[PDB]
Amino acid sequence: SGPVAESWCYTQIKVVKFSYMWTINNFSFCREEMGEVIKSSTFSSGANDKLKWCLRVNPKGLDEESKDYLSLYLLLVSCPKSEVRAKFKFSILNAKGEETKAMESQRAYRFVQGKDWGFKKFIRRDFLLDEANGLLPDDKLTLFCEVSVVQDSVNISGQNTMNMVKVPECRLADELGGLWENSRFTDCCLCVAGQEFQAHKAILAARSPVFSAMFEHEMEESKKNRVEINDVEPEVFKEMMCFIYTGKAPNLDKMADDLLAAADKYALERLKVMCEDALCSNLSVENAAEILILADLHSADQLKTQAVDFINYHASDVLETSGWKSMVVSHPHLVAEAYRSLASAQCPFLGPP
Amino acid sequence: ESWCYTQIKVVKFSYMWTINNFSFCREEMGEVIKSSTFSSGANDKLKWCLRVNPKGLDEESKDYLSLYLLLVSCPKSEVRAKFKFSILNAKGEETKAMESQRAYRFVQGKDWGFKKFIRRDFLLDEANGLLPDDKLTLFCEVSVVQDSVNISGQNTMNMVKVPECRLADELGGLWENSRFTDCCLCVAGQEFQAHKAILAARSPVFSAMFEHEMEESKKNRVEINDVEPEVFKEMMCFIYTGKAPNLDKMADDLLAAADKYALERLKVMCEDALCSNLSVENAAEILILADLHSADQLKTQAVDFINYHASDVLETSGWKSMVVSHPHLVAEAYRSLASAQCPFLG
Repeated sequence: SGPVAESWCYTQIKVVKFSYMWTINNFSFCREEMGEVIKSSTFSSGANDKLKWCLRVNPKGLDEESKDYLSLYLLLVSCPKSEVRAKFKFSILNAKGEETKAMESQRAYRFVQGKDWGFKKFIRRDFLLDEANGLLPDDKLTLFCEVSVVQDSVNISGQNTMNMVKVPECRLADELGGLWENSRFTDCCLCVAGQEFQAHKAILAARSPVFSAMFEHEMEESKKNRVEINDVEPEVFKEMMCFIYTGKAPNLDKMADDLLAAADKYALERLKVMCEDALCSNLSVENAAEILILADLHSADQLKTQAVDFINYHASDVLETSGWKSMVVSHPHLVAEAYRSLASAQCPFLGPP
Repeated sequence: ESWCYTQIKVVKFSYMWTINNFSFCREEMGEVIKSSTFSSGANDKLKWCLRVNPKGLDEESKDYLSLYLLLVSCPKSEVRAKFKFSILNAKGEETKAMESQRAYRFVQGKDWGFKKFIRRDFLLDEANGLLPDDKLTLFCEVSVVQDSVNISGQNTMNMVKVPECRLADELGGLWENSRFTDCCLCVAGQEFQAHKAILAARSPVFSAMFEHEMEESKKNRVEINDVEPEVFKEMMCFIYTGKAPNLDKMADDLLAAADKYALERLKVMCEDALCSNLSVENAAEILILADLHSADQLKTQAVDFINYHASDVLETSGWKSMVVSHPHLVAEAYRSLASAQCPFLG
């Protein structure tokens, strides 16, 4: 009925979920017979670094039980002494990046120092070595795993009192937003592209250091009315004014480039981050060069980071586009950071090739 | 999410060496064979040597010919190398020749290989076509595969921070800094300076007085006397920031100040503060305050409280003064006691 129910509780057995990728070259050329140990890098959750795990796979399964079967084991490197009760599931990733053979453990298994659980007889050697399945491109076996570590109980309690009265929500942005559109009690003109806008100092000085420096430097005594702005056009300046007065950006998508450039010009940090987030969702193969150029010109740190990530991931289809061919001639330094980014992350020294 | 990948790169190299007069060398010198040593690998640091015995070194191996991979010195103490020697098809022979299926760990100062390669009589028989020009060329590519450690990569994205809006705190700081002030608000002699536009946007009473043409005089010389200093400071803070931190201790006078200037949100917020502070001693006082300032919600809540705690409230002095000073408040209490309840037996 949703009657508030006076007191409430919001218990949460939080479970952190992450994965770990492993791919071995020339799987058929290893032949680790009868428990010969091959180790992998110590991998943690990624959300901070508290406990470390590492896999351990035996292509020729140890012991007479898994003599003709692959033995796959998961080992704990370090963790707090708490008898960690966590889930593990293992599956083989195909060439097309789709999970195929899902083997899930039925419980959260207990882990301590030196302990290593795993689904023994994971896959038949006869079926594993069968290349007809197509899961070994270039004789490479890829391991896909999902794990569900749990911290075992953190709960919430109370209160949500009656609250007989009904206070209205804060109307600061809404009512102060109407100040711009009605343009009441404003004093100083603001001309862009021959189009005049009327805005007053205090809000601008509060929400943009650039105008704070510009207005105070002797112009307000004499030249308060007319101010010279021509780097931007009116249909983006309207959104800039609306955001400054109100703190919201409704028409953000249609002007994510010019608005970002203007925010860079006027040092609107939050508006810059909103524009970066909105434009970065528009990332595509065809428009990579332009967004890299825009980020580099306007010093959009997060935008340039995600853009170099995207181009490092999808360079196979971007270079043929004319954007790269113009950017090389116009921006050789951009080519420099592109090569630096691509040549260290994913094909650093021919591993992987 | 780590890109571990356990790169298992193997070091291999090409090699050339020809054996001359292999047919009758056994008659020439015999069994103990010594060949030239060669260096390869990382800048020729690794030492290797390959030679072919025409007959068994010991009595047992006299039957099968020995192709032993002598290794005086090894690259590393731990070398789990599955050595796979091969030939570049001088004739057609790539099966039935002994290829290592399981090797042994190579350690410094130790040599390992295989001593059985092919039958002596069968090899010497020219009918099998295993005598290309009475010479065999070796291409010994040693496949050391112990190097496995390592590479990695985090591969995290995390999207964007998207910092929250700070309009409230920004305008609060603007109030504290008092920059580009347009009008001066004078209270009890003490003078405050605040901006016209924000006041008019938030509080209609301030807005109206800056619109009736009284502009040449009342911009800088507005008199605000019916309010105290602290109440006006708190109300100015609410006007600018949108928060009322010091509200809970000063409810009644702040409600009066809000009532004068029509700030609805602060009015209802003070009503919330007062409503959950009711006591039987001052329920009459709270009801009088709510009715005087046209605060409907607190008025109704205090009336319901006094109805529920009527048996005790009528003994108080506040009610006994309200009955004299405010009769229609008693009329409202009676209405909300009777018309909103009953019948009850009789």
